[PDB]
Amino acid sequence: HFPLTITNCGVDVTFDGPPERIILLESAPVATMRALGVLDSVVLRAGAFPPEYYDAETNAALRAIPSLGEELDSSGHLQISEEVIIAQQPDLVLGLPDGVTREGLEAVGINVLVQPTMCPGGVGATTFDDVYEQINTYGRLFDRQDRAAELVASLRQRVAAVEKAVEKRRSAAVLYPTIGGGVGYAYGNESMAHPQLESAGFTNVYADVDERVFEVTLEDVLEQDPDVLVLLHVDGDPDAVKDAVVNLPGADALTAVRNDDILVQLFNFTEPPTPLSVDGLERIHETFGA
Ligand SMILES: N[C@@H](CCC(=O)O)C(=O)O
Ligand SMILES: [Mn+2]
Repeated sequence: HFPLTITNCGVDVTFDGPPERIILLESAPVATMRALGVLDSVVLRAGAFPPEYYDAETNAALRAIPSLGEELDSSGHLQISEEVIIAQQPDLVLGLPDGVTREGLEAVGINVLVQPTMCPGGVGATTFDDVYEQINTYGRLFDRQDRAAELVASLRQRVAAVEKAVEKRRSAAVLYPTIGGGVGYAYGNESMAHPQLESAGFTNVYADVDERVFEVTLEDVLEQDPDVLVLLHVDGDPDAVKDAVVNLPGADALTAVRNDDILVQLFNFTEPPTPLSVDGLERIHETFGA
């Protein structure tokens, strides 16, 4: 049903038909778009698109989608200007990098969508329903509702299988380390990390933090001393990601470090809510067992 309105971070974003000139400023949408078969709607991309996320054909498609840049900062944030984006005359931009504003894009007729749990301000505790609701939204946006419904059903079944196995409690945290040294950031109950950990049978040590992601010191993580750690990174060498934690002075005081109960995985296997979050759930479950 078009015209379609999507409410996004409080804003009504209206589409008279499916978008045809999309710029991807984040990798999250690709997990759903490749299943719906709508990658031809993407004209440009920016940032990292790890091939580990995708099937071979999708990776070949991405190599043929030109890039507006790949420079990330130490927190994995894309560096790109609003003027560069506007110059391409897109009809839809997915993601808002630092310093790129919804208002600036909307002012010249460009629609903007952000992943709902990355809206500024409170978004409430995240669940696997946030994966499914976003897939159903993409189903409407691209007029692929039947395909979206089949994707949701397949994912729900896989999540149910992990939760059943678990039904037949260790603590955990998910972090985003700083390369060169530092535990960096942790994920609270607005992150996809939170329901991922809980569905895998863990207690999230930051379950009571009503934030998505927040800075932590080693001392902070030590006070929680989670049995297990998951370390995320947008790209680059996972050895350096683990070293950013385990080679810190005093880090051997961590149970997870002593027992080597540490999983390093690429960002979208946890955050934000996408089909890849279900892959991540399975990975955590198979790695640390139940
Ligand atoms: N790119 C990571 C780093 C944390 C941050 O945004 O500061 C995230 O979005 O979760
Ligand atoms: Mn970030």
